[PDB]
Amino acid sequence: GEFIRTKPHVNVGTIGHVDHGKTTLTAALTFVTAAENPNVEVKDYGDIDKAPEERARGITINTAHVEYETAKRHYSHVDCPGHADYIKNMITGAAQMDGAILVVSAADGPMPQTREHILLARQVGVPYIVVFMNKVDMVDDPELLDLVEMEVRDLLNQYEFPGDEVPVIRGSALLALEQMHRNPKTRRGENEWVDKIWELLDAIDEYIPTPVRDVDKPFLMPVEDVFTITGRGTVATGRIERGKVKVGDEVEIVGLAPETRKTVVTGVEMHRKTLQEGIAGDNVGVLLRGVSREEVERGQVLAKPGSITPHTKFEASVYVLKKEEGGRHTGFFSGYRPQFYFRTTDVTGVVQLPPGVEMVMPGDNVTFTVELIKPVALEEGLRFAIREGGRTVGAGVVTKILE
Ligand SMILES: Nc1nc2c(ncn2[C@@H]2O[C@H](COP(=O)(O)OP(=O)(O)NP(=O)(O)O)[C@@H](O)[C@H]2O)c(=O)[nH]1
Ligand SMILES: [Mg+2]
Repeated sequence: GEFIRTKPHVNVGTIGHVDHGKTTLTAALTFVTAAENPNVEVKDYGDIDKAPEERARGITINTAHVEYETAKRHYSHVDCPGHADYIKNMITGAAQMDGAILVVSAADGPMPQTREHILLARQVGVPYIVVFMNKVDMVDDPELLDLVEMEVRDLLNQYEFPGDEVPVIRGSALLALEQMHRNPKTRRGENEWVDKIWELLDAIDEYIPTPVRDVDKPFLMPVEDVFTITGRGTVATGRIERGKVKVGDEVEIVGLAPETRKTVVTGVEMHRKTLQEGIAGDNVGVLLRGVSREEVERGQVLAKPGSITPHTKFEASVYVLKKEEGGRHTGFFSGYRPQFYFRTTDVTGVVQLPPGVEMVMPGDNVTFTVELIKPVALEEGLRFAIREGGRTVGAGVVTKILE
């Protein structure tokens, strides 16, 4: 079918520690809203964690995109992995978010990736956060629930989110999900668990503002994934950052390659629905003519031809995490070669310290030069994260492009 715009569109998603309930909540959101809006397509647990490797490991590995809507807005929701081995996919998912739903297990409280996800969500531009305290069906001590809530707000404050003001809904994604299976038509007010899901939706509706979109700037879309649609071609997916794109437009594939590739857009879809035009904010699949899935990849960006120039060298202001925040135990030197994350791009870079600065310690606030091993679309003021050896080691901002 063709996508019909009738209400504002917002991109949300789920982040949080492994096993805290992100995928269960995601499925519940689709079932709950579907009872009220026939246009919503239901997605059960196994329809989201559907890949063979996910069934093999028993965890989410790939980001999943599901759609649902309330009376007020239309939502694209990205469900991310909580396992530490897949932090890379979580970052790519967060880069598509206008707001995030932080899931925390009431039974376990804040764990290492609860903190790491909050820190990373910020560095990729997530402005707002709503908390769903999950698994309360397992905690009878009210004091504990109040304690976890306090801990979570404290954590958010540590990373510059308004911890004291964020809505914190307490519920059970699983019990809400079970109820909807028993009665798919369950409406608001009928069941306790389902009502808590409605509470979350109301908070999303009202707390996360609809972003100001720039549909008049040159088209720019960070690529999050790429695949082949047999008999149709190569599709690049991602959230349009600014501008618009129409079937027939020419776009440039920028970054990660020595040279830039140009091709024509032959299709645009949002959630398998046809669009004549994709605009800033939409989460879409863009069909590209004449390129194979080995010619486009995650981390590159599609852009209006000639509007972007990929760079490799820049100066940056950086905060280096302390051991206590999951950071490094020891300092590093000039020549350190960690991974840098900008939006959906992940690239190796070489740290070059200025003379007189020969070492950087955890907890330090420094400025230094970074030289990337591959060209990528960059801009001054662009935030980024630094990871190395399975941990996030720093967060920074690009202050000046050098080349
Ligand atoms: N008791 C209880 N268990 C729950 C609840 N929500 C989820 N679970 C369970 O806890 C486990 C993890 O749930 P899941 O949704 O896959 O977690 P996730 O946060 O998406 N994990 P990952 O980080 O791999 O993506 C499952 O066994 C699931 O049934 C809940 O409200 N109550
Ligand atoms: Mg999951």
